[PDB]
Amino acid sequence: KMTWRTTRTLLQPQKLDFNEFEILTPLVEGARIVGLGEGAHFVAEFSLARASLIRYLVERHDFNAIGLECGAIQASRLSEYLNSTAGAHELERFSDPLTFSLYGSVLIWIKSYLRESGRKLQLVGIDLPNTLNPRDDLAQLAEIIKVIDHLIKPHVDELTHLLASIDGQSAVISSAKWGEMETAQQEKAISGVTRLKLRLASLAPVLKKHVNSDLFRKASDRIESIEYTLETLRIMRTFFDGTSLEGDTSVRDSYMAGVVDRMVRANPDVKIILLAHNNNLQKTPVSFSGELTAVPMGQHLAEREEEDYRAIAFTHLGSTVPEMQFPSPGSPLGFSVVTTPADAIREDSMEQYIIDACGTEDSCLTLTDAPMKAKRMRSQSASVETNLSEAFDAIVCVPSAGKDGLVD
Repeated sequence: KMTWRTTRTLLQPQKLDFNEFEILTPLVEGARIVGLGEGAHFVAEFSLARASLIRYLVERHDFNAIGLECGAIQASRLSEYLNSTAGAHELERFSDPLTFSLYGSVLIWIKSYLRESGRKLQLVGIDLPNTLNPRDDLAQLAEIIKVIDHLIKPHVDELTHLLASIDGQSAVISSAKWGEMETAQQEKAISGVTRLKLRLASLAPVLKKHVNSDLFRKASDRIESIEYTLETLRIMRTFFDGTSLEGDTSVRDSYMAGVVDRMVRANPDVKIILLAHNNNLQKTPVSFSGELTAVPMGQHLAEREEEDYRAIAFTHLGSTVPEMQFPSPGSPLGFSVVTTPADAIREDSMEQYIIDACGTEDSCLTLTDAPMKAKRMRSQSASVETNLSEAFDAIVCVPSAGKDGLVD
């Protein structure tokens, strides 16, 4: 049998009992990276649970950064939203549609939580621009290299003209405008980025020596972002083209793995809460039917020799779940979020053990530290099949998954 604990206050950030969460201190001990999952995007109970566990990890375990599925320039605008107590400091002016929908309630809660608690937290973007629009990365790169390697400002500029066509506000719309370029131009862009990355890597010893050592670090981060953005656009154009080779979806997660890895050693004092989907936080291959859909970011991260990565998945016992529907014409993001039947709970489901251990009407929290018949877990409206004792450290379960209010 397992270690479980009913947590009644879990869905109430304001009125929280931290003793309910003492179950988590064994695995939060000597961890520097902990992922707060979500069985599906856009779920209100999952934002509530995320805020409560954020407040727990912060106030009892000194976590000082939050990782988001947004590019690092998106994240720096969110940190402007956070610290600004100025007039009309609304989130709609420091976020984009998809960021707003994925993270809105959490971000509003966090802004008001740090203004009411004096604590300060470091927002970090661990993802590509979640719009897959490379313009910001390209423009900031051009501004850095004009100082540290002006001789290849032309190429950068031409690159941004070559990619100016990629202005979507979602992954799918920029994907569609990427499939609209003829392939000679796609290849021109990809090869030009690889050439840039190699010149910069090779000149590093002298480019570090101009202005500040950190401008080269930022230029390399921007180039990494762009390279993986273009390769995600390609991989996705082939997903809706039937040329999608098994496993390609691992690429974006690998980027995020790298981004987390490279940052945590660089600032060895950072304890980072990660807000990312269950499939990204997972530590084993993501498989819905036995195929290898992706190596998740967390599998890479579990290979960190320091063994200080923990993954806490979030799931629910509800009958419905918000689900993304493609396409949704006219919708700002090229998809819509519709209430759809969750995947059925079966005898090999984590959720069926949750029913048979905690009940159906109080949120639950358990360790995976025990052999178990549970092979499966809800993800979006489908399910993943995996060893759940090695895919996640913990499992938070809530009775139901309702659409978070502010997504539209």
